[PDB]
Amino acid sequence: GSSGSSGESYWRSRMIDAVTSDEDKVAPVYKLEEICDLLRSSHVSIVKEFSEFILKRLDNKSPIVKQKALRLIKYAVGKSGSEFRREMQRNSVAVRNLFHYKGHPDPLKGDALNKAVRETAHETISAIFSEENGSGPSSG
Repeated sequence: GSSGSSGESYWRSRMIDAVTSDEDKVAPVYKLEEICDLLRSSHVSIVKEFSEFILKRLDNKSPIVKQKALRLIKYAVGKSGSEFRREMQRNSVAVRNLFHYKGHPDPLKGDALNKAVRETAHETISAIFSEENGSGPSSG
């Protein structure tokens, strides 16, 4: 239009970083939903941008950073829109690649940091390839 495809920003990455930061502590929900808010408020050219910042977090070298994305993703997948859900489907392999993540143990937390990744990825795929009212007739 006036504004068009012309609509990138660097700041949107900072929101994903804020909720994926490198500590044994977790982000509150309200910081997650801000990302979900922007993507509804924003065009496809912005979903593209955002989705990569979220996805490339599974490609990041820490237990924590990954698990944090796996709490964020599903929450936004079931809120944002058509564009965003399929952009997660384009890049879902990275999440899937964590179903059996291990890496190395902690002196106190033991396996818990890496295990927290390894389970949460399943729930994430349960949202990436969610179906519109797709349970109900499911049994077991």
